[PDB]
Amino acid sequence: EDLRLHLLLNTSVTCNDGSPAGYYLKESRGSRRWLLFLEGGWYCFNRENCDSRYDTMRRLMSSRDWPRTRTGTGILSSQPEENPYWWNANMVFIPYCSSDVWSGASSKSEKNEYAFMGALIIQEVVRELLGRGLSGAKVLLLAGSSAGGTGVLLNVDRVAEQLEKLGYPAIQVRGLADSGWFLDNKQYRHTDCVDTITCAPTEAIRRGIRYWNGVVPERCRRQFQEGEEWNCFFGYKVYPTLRSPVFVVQWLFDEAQLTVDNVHLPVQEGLRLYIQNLGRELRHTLKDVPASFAPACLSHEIIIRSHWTDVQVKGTSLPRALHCWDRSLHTPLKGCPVHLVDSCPWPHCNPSCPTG
Ligand SMILES: *[C@@H]1O[C@H](CO)[C@@H](O)[C@H](O)[C@H]1NC(C)=O
Ligand SMILES: C=CC(=O)N1CCc2ccccc21
Repeated sequence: EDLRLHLLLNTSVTCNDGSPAGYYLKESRGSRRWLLFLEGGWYCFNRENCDSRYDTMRRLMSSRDWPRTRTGTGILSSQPEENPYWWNANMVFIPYCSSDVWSGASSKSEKNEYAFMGALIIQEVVRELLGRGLSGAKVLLLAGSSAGGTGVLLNVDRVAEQLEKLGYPAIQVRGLADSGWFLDNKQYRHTDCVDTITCAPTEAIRRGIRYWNGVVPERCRRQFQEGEEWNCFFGYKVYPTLRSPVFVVQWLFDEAQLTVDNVHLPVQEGLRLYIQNLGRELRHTLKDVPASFAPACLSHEIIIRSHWTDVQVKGTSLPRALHCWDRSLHTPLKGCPVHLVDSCPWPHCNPSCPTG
């Protein structure tokens, strides 16, 4: 139980219900590497569905019941056996308690039952960590899984700008977005947005942005303009606008993508074609992403799983690819690839896929 909880000293930066947000920290004296990981867990976008989430997913809306410690797993593990990549780094786990894909900047108030402060939580965590050793960092890797991976895309450049403005231009800010690269594609079976389950991701995010006072990266906002900021929650649209180096990890047949597409797994021709087209579209969107790891598996999330080391693309594991990425950020490297996208067209055509 190696990461210790710290509730934010600025108690105006809150989870959904107004309880203080916070972070779990395990310091590594002498390491100048800092890993800040954003937890995922869907989102909520109106009073009704946020109230339901508060009943049965309350740890994602409140810190009242958080434990004092958490065990670092996967990329957050301090054991080289489990984490060949960054086992000696300073480790930070930032719980997702804002239900806003890390985009919100609204407090609970007279007019707001809930606070959606995801973007401000990240900024406040960074601020308070500077006094705890982050001021001496050489690399700050902002990582995250699922909604936390999308949160990396939405926030990495803002962290970079924050540190620049605070007078720390020597900290190299980078992003690692795991399972947060979604497509705004056609559902396999269609449903107009009449309730939570029928509301497709583009519509729910459109509503959420207004409900959360959600913010997106500035260059992306300037491209899509007012009322169209939802586009910036989709990796293939926001990524080209980002200045910080971002490594993208994405299963080609992500289970959350399939869920929002209304796919539930003998597969007949229509569904077969749909699934193959999804993998091909995902592969297409990553063709010009130089640092990426995209295995042909039906799964969801990878970086904080204890067996994250098992999967390989073209014989290279994700910890190796991330190490090669580090070396590239010191022309391609002999035997140390950073762009690893499967080309086989069906889930589990890669033998190293998670077994489930
Ligand atoms: C606390 O956080 C809020 C929201 O980000 C900010 O407006 C305020 O300046 C912060 N106060 C302090 C003392 O850091
Ligand atoms: C796993 C759920 C999730 O996090 N989803 C689903 C679709 C989407 C679009 C943008 C950002 C996040 C998400």
